[PDB]
Amino acid sequence: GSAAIIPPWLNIPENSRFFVIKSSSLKHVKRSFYNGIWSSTHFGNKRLSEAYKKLNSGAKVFLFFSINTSGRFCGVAEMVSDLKMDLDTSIWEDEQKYGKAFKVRWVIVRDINNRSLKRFLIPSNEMKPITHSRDTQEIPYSIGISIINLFKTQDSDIFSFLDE
Repeated sequence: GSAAIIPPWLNIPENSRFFVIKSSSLKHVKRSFYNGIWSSTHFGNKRLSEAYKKLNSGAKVFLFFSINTSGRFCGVAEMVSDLKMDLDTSIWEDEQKYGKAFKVRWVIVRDINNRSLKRFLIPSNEMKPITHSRDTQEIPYSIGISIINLFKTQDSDIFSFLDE
């Protein structure tokens, strides 16, 4: 039936960090999924890279992928490398808009309806809902964990961008 991906185990330890990713296209999300990379802007990449660098022990960086205007929140990926000089950034339309790529692994692939994400208010984006976040907006650990738990729910209506 469903093509959605929800792993049986996912542990996210203390000092892990959560950011929103806003993509211009469903195209680029899919390509991220099949190639296992992502590129933000030079400035977004700098924010993400500085966070990744300072990780200690088994702390992780997770990315909530969202598509602008549709507001589709379509899955979660872990950042699993820093910025690389030699990954294939040619998969991006208008490549020079974005910087160096870094590796990602898509841990969860399924949609969450905007309706049920409006509840989450983000203290450092003037307390707006998470659906108003711009690209690389940081999300406090505790809120991020609660959003992962919604993503992990084996809902009977579950849909993904792999269904299609």
